[PDB]
Amino acid sequence: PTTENLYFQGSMNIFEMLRIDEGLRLKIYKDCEGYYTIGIGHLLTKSPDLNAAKSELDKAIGRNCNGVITKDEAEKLFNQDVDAAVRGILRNAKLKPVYDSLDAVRRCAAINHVFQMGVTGVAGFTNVLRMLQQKRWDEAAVNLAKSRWYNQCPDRAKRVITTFRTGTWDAYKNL
Ligand SMILES: O=[N+]([O-])c1ccc(O)cc1
Ligand SMILES: O=[N+]([O-])c1ccc(O)cc1
Repeated sequence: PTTENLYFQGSMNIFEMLRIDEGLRLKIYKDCEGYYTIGIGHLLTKSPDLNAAKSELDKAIGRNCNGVITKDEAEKLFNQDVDAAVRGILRNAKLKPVYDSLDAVRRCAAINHVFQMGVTGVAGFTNVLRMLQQKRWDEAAVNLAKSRWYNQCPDRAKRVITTFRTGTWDAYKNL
C-alpha cells in the first residue's frame, strides 16, 4: 500500500461508511424497498402515503419542510440516527457483548447494520452473533447473505457484509 492508501483508514469512520451506503438526498424519496426516506438513510415511515412522510419530516426537523431539507439538517438528523444506533447496541444485553468483542472496523459494520435494520431485527440473528463472537468471519458473512435485509436490497448491505468478513475498509474504496 502507498502512503495514501495507509491514510485511507483514517478517512473512514461510521459516518463516512453510512454516507456511502445510504447516499445523501435532500428531498423525500422512496428507497430500494419503496419506502419514504430522506437525508442519509433516514426512514420517515412505512406508510405508502406521502403526506404521512411529510408529517414525520416536519416533526423530525422542526419546521415546515414541504418534503425538502438542507444538507445541514440532513447531517443533524444523521448524527441523531447514528447516536441512536450506538445507544441501541450498548444498552442491549445480547448485542453489547458481541460488539465489545469486535475490532474498531467491525464495530462500525455493527452500528451500520443496526442503523439500517433496528435493534430487534439484528438481535434476532442468533447464529451470526455467535459466529462473530467466535471470530468465524466467513461463516458470519455467509449467514448475513441469507437475510432478507441483504437480499431485498443488496447494494445497501453488500459493503457491510464484506466489512464483517474482512475487518478492513476495502469495500468502501474506489467508488
Ligand atoms: O457527521 N456527518 O453528518 C457526516 C459525516 C461524514 C459524511 O461523509 C457525511 C456526514
Ligand atoms: O452490535 N453488534 O454486535 C452487532 C450488530 C450487528 C450485527 O450484524 C452483528 C453484531
